Amino acid sequence: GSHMCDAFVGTWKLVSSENFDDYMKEVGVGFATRKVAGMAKPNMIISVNGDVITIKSESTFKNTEISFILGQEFDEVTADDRKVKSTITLDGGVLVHVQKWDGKSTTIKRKREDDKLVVECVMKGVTSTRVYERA
Ligand SMILES: O=S(=O)(Nc1cccc2nsnc12)c1cc(Cl)sc1Cl
Repeated sequence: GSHMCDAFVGTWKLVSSENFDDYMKEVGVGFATRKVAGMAKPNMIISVNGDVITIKSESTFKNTEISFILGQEFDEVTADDRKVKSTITLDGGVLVHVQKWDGKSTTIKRKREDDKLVVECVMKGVTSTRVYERA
């Protein structure tokens, strides 16, 4: 029957981005990767099988895939090749994804708003907003 993340499931295409270069700078991404990754128009493919959520992000730059159980820490290699420890939880209907590495932390929030999936990425004082629509 219906569950946790049903409204996230599907295939989503990036339609807008704001301040992603600044977010990537704050994270520590170098110039060439910022330029190529910032040009990308990834799709995001979200699926659920039991307790396991899978999020794939695919673009001309890279294809990434994470599978996880809410509240259970895992290893992630990010699109920019960081080796991070991640934990994803659901907080009042928002997927909250925290990445830890090198004594640093960033949080990515994914939420459904109208027909969009809105992604907010925060690294200290810098927020990037990325908006997806159904493919
Ligand atoms: O928007 S993303 O979800 N993923 C991607 C951004 C750009 C190019 C890509 N190719 S594959 N996945 C990609 C993203 C990557 C971070 Cl690093 S931070 C954060 Cl949000």
